[PDB]
Amino acid sequence: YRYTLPVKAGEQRLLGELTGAACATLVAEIAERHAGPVVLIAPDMQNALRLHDEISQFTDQMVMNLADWETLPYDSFSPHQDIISSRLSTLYQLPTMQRGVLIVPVNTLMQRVCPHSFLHGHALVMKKGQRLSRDALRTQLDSAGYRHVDQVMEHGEYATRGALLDLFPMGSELPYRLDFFDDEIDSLRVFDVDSQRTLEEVEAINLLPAHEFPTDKAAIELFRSQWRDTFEVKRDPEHIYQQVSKGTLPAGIEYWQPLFFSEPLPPLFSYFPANTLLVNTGDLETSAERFQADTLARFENRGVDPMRPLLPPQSLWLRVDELFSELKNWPRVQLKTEHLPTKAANANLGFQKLPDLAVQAQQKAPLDALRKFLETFDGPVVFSVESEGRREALGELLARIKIAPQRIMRLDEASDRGRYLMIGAAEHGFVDTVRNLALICESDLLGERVGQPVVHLEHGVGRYAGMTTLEAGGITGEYLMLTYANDAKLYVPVSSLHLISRYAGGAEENAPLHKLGVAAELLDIYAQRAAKEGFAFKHDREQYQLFCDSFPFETTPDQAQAINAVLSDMCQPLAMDRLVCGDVGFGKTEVAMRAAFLAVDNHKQVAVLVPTTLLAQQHYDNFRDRFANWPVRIEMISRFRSAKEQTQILAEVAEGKIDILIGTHKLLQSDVKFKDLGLLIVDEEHRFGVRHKERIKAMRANVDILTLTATPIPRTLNMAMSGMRDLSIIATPPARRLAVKTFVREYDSMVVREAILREILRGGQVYYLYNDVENIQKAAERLAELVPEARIAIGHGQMRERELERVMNDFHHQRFNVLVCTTIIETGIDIPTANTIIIERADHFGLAQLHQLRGRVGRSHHQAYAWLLTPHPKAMTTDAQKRLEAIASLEDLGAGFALATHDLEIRGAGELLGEEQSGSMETIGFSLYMELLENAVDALKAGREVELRMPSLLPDDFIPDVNTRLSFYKRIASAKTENELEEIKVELIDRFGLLPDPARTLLDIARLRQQAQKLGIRKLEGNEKGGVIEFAEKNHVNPAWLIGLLQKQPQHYRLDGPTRLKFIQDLSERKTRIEWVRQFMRELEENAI
Repeated sequence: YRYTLPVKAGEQRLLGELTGAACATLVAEIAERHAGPVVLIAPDMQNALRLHDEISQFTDQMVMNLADWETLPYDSFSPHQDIISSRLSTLYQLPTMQRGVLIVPVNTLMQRVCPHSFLHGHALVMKKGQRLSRDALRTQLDSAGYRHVDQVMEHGEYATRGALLDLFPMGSELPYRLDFFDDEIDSLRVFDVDSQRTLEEVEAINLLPAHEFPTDKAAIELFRSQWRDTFEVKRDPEHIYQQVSKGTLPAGIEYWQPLFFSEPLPPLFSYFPANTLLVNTGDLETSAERFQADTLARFENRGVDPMRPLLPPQSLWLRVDELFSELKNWPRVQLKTEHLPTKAANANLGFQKLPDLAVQAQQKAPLDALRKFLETFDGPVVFSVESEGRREALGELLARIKIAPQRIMRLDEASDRGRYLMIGAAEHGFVDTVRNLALICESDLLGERVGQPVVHLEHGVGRYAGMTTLEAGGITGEYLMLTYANDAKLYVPVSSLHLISRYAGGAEENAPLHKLGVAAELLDIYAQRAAKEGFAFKHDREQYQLFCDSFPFETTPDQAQAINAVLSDMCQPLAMDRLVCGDVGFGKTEVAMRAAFLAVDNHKQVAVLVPTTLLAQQHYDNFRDRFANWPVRIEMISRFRSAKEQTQILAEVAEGKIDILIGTHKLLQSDVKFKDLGLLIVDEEHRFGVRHKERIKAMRANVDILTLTATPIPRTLNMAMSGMRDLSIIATPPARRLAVKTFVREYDSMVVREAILREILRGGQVYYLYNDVENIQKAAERLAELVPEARIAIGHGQMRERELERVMNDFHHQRFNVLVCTTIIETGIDIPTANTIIIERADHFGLAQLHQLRGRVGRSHHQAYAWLLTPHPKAMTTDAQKRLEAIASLEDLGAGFALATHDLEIRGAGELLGEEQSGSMETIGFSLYMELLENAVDALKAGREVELRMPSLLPDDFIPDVNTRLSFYKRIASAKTENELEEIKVELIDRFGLLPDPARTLLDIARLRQQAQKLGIRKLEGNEKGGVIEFAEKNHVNPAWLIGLLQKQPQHYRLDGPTRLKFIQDLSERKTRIEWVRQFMRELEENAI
């Protein structure tokens, strides 16, 4: 094609011009026409994973990585032998492979592996008619290195029961049972780890050794001999000599691998088949050198502690000279993104970078660049979307420019004038000018980043109050007198004028003055919701089965049980009030998604409420992905959405066309009116408070409230445990969640650097919580210097939305590892790749907050740490010590509920009938609460703007019971005549006596609104400083008289807009404001036309 392939001893083939996301397609092309393996030598482990997700998009060849030890050179952690099973297995198939791509970083390629005589000397194939005794096979496995257990579940274990020998080989991912008979294998049956029953029978099966070093007694004797040969022995039962002599293995024993063989570990280049074709990326002379330097530095730093000494780095890792001498034994194709000028063994491939394509809502036409680019491109263009739901997010996005991309499976299918789309992890696009093809990825539509007050510094802020003469012991001196708070006079000598500075806050008339030197509403809501019957959802079996099939996991028995309880409760006439309190990351969201699917199948406009914008966006993405194959409309509302589209969303929701609306506190602002609400889902309830939780409940009395959380606030936890609300605990798998490690250390730069470098070398991402927007810029800048290897961004909710959104989006796409963040990431942002969180100052954080932050790491098969940096402990407050010792005391999966029940009964449950969820508060007992609720329910069953910034209500001391209060509210608000308002007033006086000031203000506000409704003033406002009259489209104000008022008092009447009239009045008193407004409106209506 465009270039030949290198087939010789060590010849090179340098290809240039390959832009981003071009090396992947080039590797895919090479692997499809080379009759042999391709070993892709990535320059960095991170990059390797990237290619593993890109090449697999463009080809069908077996693209697989080489599982490296997840630890660090000379670390103190085992490789978690499961990974070892993924490593030996490859090493067994690697000498004999004919087609496929094997991806190795420089870190793993520079490592040395076992001699392969341990591979095909400890590894077996067992057929049906094997004349091998029971004990012979048992000792065979024991010498191989298997562990004798009785409940074999994982890799490298076997169990025996008489004639039933069941072993889990490291060749396959499933165990097998032999069912011996007469010292012969009768059956070779695979049995499940969960059901313990046979699925089928395999004629021949392969098994691999437990570890990468021999473990039998002869191996231990050889290890001891090599140890006494190389190092020196110390009599101490933790020294890794007398610790391996006993029989157990130290933590990081894998770096003492050469001691078990008595033969040098080959460079792994012997493992490649005869004809491989190494494909490079970036450069190796730099990455290999950096890895060698880091390994040598860590060997010198850790070549101490004579107990557990370290081997030379040349006995475990190839020298860079050895690596680059051994790379000359294979042909190589070097993919680099630069213009290679001209020569043989050198080619250029037109892969220009994509033109300026971006989307922005600022202009009238957002897709201007796209619409103009797709018109003037003669060749094909293929969009690349990472997810299936994302495809829709890009399919209706291109519908505005009248283009429907036909989907293709391989890039070769692109016709000449074709707009196509494909799914894969491609990040950036290109313009292959050679065939005039174009690839446009999802990130190529975003672009780049887008009486005078006086201050005296000694004391504070006072009010200048003139000059005075004062005697001071026979000396009369002149002073300037300042009146601080509480009329405390301070006399500054006129000579000392320089400490008297002018106020700088721009609030000369709003400056401070330093000192020198709910039960009813909640009861009624509970009674109303417990009085009537909620919607009885209708459940479809097979149609919901498809939605279940859409889930790419298996619900763990506890998550499935919570799901069943939720659906069973929704399918009842009673209103569902439930809690889903399970530990973080255990699939809590999916239960809510299933409940939402059940509700929306009956057209009930599920409403999701999350206490942060990032949760809103993440749940929007997740819900859109899951519901990417149903006729359900999902929309997000928050401050991120513009003011022009938020109104559109509200109109759509009120119309009844958006069936899922995910929103922050905006959902409770009284302007979010649902057409037909039947399901609410409050996620992370412990960051809302009682008011926000029942605000929506009051409007839709019988809505079914689903409540998800990990650490409930004590009030709602006691409420659930006492039976007021149903409870569902999810403390179980997801399978490969791993026991987030907790370390409570005093702050240290070396600790932070070590943790960040450990995470970076793993390829993950680090959370670095600072939680102070003022100094977060300085903190991130300082961390950038502390760890130059890391890429650092800043993320918090106090910067502009278009910036925070893009920064968080970039963090998803691995554009940087460390993200110095505030507590905005405490609410449940998933980001599976992030598995190390560093809290700079954790002393001042609640147990719930600390556990939630610790729950952000992990979320996957990886081992995740959680460092909680603290100041010097004596400086910490006692409660900080208690909370830190409690949080570090509980490091287990499912511990989020024990911690919640500790935070309750340490802080105590709050007022059950009121606010203040956390605290003793001397709350009323549950027996009393149920009695009052039943009493209110029974009493209710046999039943059934001119705002002036002043209280206008019926106080509790006026009308104790709630139902009477609500009835009179309805009667006053619905009264359409002053006569009926007077009747209500007389009824109030008859039944309760004197009218409090709030009651009289409410009644006269009702009267004023009644007058204004007839007149035409839609919104008459007032504050202490004045007010605004907002007339209607067709008001009844006499124009000539209005102009007369304007020209007689310009200062008190100013038209600012078509219908907004600002009046400025020093309305200090509520009564005076009421009467001034009364007379203003009266003189208005007398002239009404």
